[PDB]
Amino acid sequence: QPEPDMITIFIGTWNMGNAPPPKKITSWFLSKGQGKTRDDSADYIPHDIYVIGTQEDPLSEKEWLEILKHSLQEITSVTFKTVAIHTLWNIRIVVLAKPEHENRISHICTDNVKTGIANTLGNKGAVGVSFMFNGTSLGFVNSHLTSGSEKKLRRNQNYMNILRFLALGDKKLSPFNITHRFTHLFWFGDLNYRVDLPTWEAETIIQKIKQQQYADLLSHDQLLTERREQKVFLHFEEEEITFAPTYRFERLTRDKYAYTKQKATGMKYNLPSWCDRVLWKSYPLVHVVCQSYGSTSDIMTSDHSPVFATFEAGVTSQFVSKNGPGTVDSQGQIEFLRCYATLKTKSQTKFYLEFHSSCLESFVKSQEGENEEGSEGELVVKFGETLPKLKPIISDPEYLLDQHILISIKSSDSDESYGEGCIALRLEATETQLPIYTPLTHHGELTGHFQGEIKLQTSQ
Ligand SMILES: N[C@@H]1CCCN(C(=O)CCC(F)(F)F)C1
Ligand SMILES: N[C@@H]1CCCN(C(=O)CCC(F)(F)F)C1
Repeated sequence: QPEPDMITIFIGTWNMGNAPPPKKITSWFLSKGQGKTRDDSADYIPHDIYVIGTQEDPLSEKEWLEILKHSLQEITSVTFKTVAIHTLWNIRIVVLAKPEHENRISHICTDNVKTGIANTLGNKGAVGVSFMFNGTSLGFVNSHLTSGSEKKLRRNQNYMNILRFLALGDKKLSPFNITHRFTHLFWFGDLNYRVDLPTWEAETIIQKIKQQQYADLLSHDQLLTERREQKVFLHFEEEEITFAPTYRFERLTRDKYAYTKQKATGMKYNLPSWCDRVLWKSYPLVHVVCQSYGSTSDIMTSDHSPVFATFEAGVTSQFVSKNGPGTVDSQGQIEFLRCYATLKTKSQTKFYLEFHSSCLESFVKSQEGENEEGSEGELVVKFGETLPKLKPIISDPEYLLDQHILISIKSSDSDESYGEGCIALRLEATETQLPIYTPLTHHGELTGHFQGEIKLQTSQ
C-alpha cells in the first residue's frame, strides 16, 4: 500500500446563527451551489481530510459530530474517524479523516485564543488544530473576528493576536508563530470583513448581486483592500470570489438580504458582505491548488450561507534511511554564500541567525553578522561566507529537495526574533550556487528580508 504524494482537503466555514442545521447539509461537503464548484463526477470520491469550522454553533460537540459523520457516510459510504474537535464558546473546529489515514496522523494539537479585553472579551476568537500527516505538517485555524463595518482595524488586531498566541505545531520551533510552523496552513472563519460602500447604496448592492456582477463590490471588500495594503493576512492566498455575499440573509430563504438597522443589530446596517472566507499559506514550492471555493444555496437556517473550499495539497512520506533519523548523512550538506539580512529596525544590537528544519537533528545558531548602514536608512546584517554548514539527517535528494529551512534573525542582546522566514530546498540544481530569498516577518508583519545564495549537496 503506497504512501500518497497528494491529498485533498475540504475546508468548511459556517456561521450557524445560533440555529440548528436543517436535516440535509450534504451540498456543503459536495462543494455545490455558487462560485467555483466541484464536478458532479467527483461526488462519491471522499476527500482525505474534512475540516469544519463553525461560529455561533448552538450544538453540543456530540450533536454536531453525529450530523457531520452521518452526512459524510451518506455521501461517500465511508465512516470517517474523528481526528480532533475543539470549541471555544460557540466557535468550533472538527477534523475528520478517512480511516486509512489513522496511522498516518500524529502529533495532534488543539488550542484557542480569546480576542479583545473586558467589553470585547467574551465571544470572539479562534480555535485551531494541527497534526502531522506522514512527513507533512498541517495547521487549521477557525476564527470568528469582531463584527461591524467600522471595525476593520479591530479585525486586523484580532488576526495578529490569534497568530501570536495560538499554540499549535512543534513547540521546538520557538521563534516561529503559526504562519511559519506548517507545510500548509488554512485560516478560515467568519472573518467579518464587509463591503465598504455607503448605507444608501444597499439596494444598488442587492441589484448587482442579482445580476451576478461582483466586481464593483469586491473592489470595496475590506479583506481584499486591507490585504492589498499589507494590513492583514500578509503572505496568505485566497481563491477568486465568484459567489454572492454570504451575509446577511433573511432565514429560511436565500431570496432576501436583511441589511437594515434593527435593535437586534445594535442599530447597525449589515450591507451584503463576504464575511465567510478561506485563506491559506503553504511553504514555498509546495503543491497546493484550490479546486473549489463557493457557497451553498440550499442551507437556509442561518443568516449566513456555508462556504466551502477544497484543495489538492502535496504531502511527503515519513523517510527512513540506513543513516538518519538518529544520525547525520555525511553525503548531504547545505551551505550559504553571500547572505545578508535587511532589517527595518531602528535598533543597534548585534544579530545572529537560527536555522530550524526537521531535516536537522536540532536547530543551528550562527555567529553574529556584521552590521552596515543601507543607502536608504536600513540596517544590513552581513553574514558573508561565515554561516555554519548544515548537516541533514538524510542525503537522498528525493527527501532533501522536499525540505524547507526556517530562518530567525535574533538580537544577541535579548535573544528575541526580529524576523522569521522560510527557504525551500526544491532547487533547480544541486552542487550549484543559486540565489535564495525570503521576506522576514515578526508577529506576521514585514520586518525585513533575507537573501543570498545556497549550495545543496545530496547523495546524487
Ligand atoms: N501571485 C501573488 C500571490 C500572493 C501575493 N499577490 C497578490 O496579488 C496579493 C493581492 C491582494 F491584494 F489580494 F493581497 C501576488
Ligand atoms: N532503514 C532503511 C530502510 C529502508 C532501506 N534501508 C536498507 O535497505 C538498509 C540496508 C542495510 F544494509 F543497512 F541493512 C534503510
